[PDB]
Amino acid sequence: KTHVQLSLPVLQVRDVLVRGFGDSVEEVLSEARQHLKDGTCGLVEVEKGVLPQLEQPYVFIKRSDAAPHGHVMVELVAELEGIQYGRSGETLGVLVPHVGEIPVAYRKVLLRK
Repeated sequence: KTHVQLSLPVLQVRDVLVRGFGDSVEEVLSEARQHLKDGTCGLVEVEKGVLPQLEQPYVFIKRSDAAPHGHVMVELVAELEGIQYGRSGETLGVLVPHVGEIPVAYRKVLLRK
């Protein structure tokens, strides 16, 4: 399918144990997509002071359109040293590996895959 319904655990930034997906824009988009397929991806909501506590390159989920079955349609955009790779809508959050951190909420998304 071109889209997959996922329910992403929303993590507090200070709980996150693995603070990024890797070392290059291509690697972090690859690993983010793998962890989204495997159910091992968390979401951190972006506010003042969050991104400097995480590792670049960043992977964002961004709104791709204006929400089937309560799932916002999203796509992936990476960022490194102030340059973005992809073009999309409003940020819903930054993706990180999930390794058993307790979430505060879930974010229902329809991921363009």
